[PDB]
Amino acid sequence: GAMVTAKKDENFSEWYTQAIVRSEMIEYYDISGCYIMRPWAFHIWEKVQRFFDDEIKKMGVENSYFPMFVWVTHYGDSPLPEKIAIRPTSETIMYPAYAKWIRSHRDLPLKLNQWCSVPTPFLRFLWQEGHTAHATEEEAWELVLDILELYRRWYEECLAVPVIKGEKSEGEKFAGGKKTTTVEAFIPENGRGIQAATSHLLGTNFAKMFEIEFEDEEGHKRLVHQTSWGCTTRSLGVMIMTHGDDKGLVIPPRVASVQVVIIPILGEILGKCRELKTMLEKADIRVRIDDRSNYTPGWKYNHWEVKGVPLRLELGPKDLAKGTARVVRRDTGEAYQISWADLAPKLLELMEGIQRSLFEKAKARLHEGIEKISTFDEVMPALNRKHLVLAPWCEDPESEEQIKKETQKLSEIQMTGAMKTLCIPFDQPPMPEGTKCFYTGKPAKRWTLWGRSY
Amino acid sequence: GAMVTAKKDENFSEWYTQAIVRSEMIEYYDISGCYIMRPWAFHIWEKVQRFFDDEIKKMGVENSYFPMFLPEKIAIRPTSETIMYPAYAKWIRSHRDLPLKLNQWCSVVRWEFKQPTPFLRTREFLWQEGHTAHATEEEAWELVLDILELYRRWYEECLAVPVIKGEKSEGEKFAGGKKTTTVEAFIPENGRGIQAATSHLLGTNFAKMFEIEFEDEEGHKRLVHQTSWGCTTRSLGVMIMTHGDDKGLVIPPRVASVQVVIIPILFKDENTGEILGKCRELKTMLEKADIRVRIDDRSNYTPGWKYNHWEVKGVPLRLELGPKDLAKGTARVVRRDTGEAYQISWADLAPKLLELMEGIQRSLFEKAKARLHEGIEKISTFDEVMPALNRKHLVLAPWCEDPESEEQIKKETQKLSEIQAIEAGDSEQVMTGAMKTLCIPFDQPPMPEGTKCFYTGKPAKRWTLWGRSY
Repeated sequence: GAMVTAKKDENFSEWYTQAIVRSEMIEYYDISGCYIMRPWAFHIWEKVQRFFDDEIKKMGVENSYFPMFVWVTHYGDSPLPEKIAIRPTSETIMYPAYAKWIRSHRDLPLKLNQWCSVPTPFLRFLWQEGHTAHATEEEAWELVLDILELYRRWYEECLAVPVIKGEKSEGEKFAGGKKTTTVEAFIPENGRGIQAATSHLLGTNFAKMFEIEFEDEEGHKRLVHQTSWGCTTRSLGVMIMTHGDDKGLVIPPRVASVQVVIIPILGEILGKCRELKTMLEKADIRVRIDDRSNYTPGWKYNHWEVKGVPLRLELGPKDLAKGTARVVRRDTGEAYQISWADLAPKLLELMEGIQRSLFEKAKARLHEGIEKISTFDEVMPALNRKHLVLAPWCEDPESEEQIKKETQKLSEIQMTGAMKTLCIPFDQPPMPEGTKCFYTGKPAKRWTLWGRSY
Repeated sequence: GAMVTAKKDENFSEWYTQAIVRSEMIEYYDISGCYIMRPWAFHIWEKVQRFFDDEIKKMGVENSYFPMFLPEKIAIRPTSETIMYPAYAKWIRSHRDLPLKLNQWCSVVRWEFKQPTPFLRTREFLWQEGHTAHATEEEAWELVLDILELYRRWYEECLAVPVIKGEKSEGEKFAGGKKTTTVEAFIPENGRGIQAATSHLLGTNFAKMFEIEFEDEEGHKRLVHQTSWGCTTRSLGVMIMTHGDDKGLVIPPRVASVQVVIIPILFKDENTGEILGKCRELKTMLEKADIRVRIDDRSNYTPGWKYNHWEVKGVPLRLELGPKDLAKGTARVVRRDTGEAYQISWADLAPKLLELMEGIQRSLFEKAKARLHEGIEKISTFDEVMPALNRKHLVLAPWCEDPESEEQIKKETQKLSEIQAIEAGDSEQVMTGAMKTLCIPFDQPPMPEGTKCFYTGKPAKRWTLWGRSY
């Protein structure tokens, strides 16, 4: 009787917990935080993993395994045993091997990636990270933007979660990198931004510290231009929060463990159900026939609705007589009495329509969750409406810290509560000439998306 | 210009180290032995992983992830059973919940062994492990045998390494389970058997231990019949030892990262662009046939350097194209396994190369199978053991399957090993000289009535494969 009792707009954290637990997605035990990823979510992880892996195989990225863990001048001209102690990161492990392997320009580009594995689930796990080294900065930037587009496709085309491409501020970018691109998603229930995925342009900063030098065509020793990117299982959690409802989970059909479940209504109907399942499995459709004995049909309805199957198929005596089956979708309560012959094509059409509907509704909520302001006195109401803000900014690093401190102090009205830079979006609205910064008053530079975040 | 200098049948350990390092499929990181797995070997691991995963997904096995707070290479780590089987008991409630089939692909790196061997005896490896629970013992045993057949296909159809299916002795099986099946491989250069993969019939012991019960159709609470299996990157190591030669590695074309390497022959600054463009269009043509191709147009190295480089890396086929071959409209394809050269027209390149590839794979398999057949001696009495062991061979003997007799034989063969005091001008890795049961093979040779045990003299039960092991 796994039935979600908490309401999504009321008790959001308890709703998330009940949704991820009751749907047989994860399983806790007594120690704090640790959980087990049951197949219901690991199938989604696999699907997105296969997508990203094939797409980076096309780009020439090769997978590998490095033994990874669990300031300017000194870290750089110090030996590797001390470099590991100072910064025990994946860069300190990988980039010495990069310096050993890279010697000639014909050794570039070097593209490596690894899928690694080692509170609240799916927020703070499995992930992937990749590192590249190129001969020029233009090639590095091209690869960074390609990976960011791959992340946009990961979130929007697979999980139906709309993300905003942008550039991180000087305070939120990678510490040693030159520039950091990102994609951002929005959770309306708490009105908070979240970093969906990240992609960094490291440049020659790390090549300086590890002496990752190469000889070009003219025989000149030049530094490589490195990039690094990564994406975690957070994509699952976001995908859980943007589509679920009070009934439970709603999983987009492109990543569903089982896309359509066939429920009998209670002799020959079981054979006809198996025939329909064999017919549907041929057309790429993932089918599971829930032929439980004692469980009532409504119990199975609630079970598969909590699990979040996009479509469920009912076949009863009247359905067997009139020649049609009763399919019902999960995002909305729309039902369809459809013939057995036209089952597979119209079912996959319904699946694509459900995916597009989920993405479009999430994009509409995203657009409704952003307020384009101009002066600072609008930030506190906009934040109190569970919304993000898009304001003109001069991109002064001190101003960001000042705004965060003041917005945290302006939390008199009873995680955190401060407002930080989500990103400087690539899609920049037009900036009038004399436009001033929304906080300092200096000449503004670009439109920056701010808001509360995870 | 990294060449493999050690002879494979003279300095086997040095040969293995040179072969894995100079082929750019491994990179040692520090003094402890910690190493990086480079894409040249990770591609083979990805191929075998894709095969096994697609095959077990047809069996209804679903992938999952469990963290960390005989099973082959796992004499370390915090155990998988104590983490999984509590959740298994919490999940399984009725026969409707069965059968349960889970699997996970994992990787680990711990403090390295004393005198380690990467992709073999090492505390750093990638692997997969699966666990199942069934209502009956028959279904569980059938799944065990299906997984063992999948392992046989993993080693033979993918890596071209012949293996022997069998069951472990009472003293060499998973002590917690009921019966432990296995596949065994043979290394002739040191004459040692090795456990390629394992599949266990755990039975109801862990069901009792973790209270994993279920209600049947009538209502009685019964125990589940559990199985578990696993396979590591050790396969790669075996695939390295089985097909490698004095020149370096020989990778079967099915799992090769690069199947055909194109080497344009360019002398002087004349007719270079035409040859390069022709090599590029040939690469595109071959890629249109699902052939993995790569062109080595590096000018700082001569053709001989490239030959040795891609021979050490183990590319099964290389394609030479000079200006004379540009004129004749043909190319010279050299195979890595035997070295035989062929002259093939451009229109025949893709079909003849797909054919050469299959031929090299089958030959790679058949030669190793012949070596395996030649490394096993069928004996009848115990005084035949130490000779056959000194010939770096295994033995197939009739045995009564007495547990204490196996320990007696281990101690006796260790006492009779001798020569444990002369290392000449070439010291290698010293392993134990005792002989133990590798497996009781499924393919049992016929047993004539009245056959006595080769050691105890008691009535012999079955043919058992003994030998020195890893």
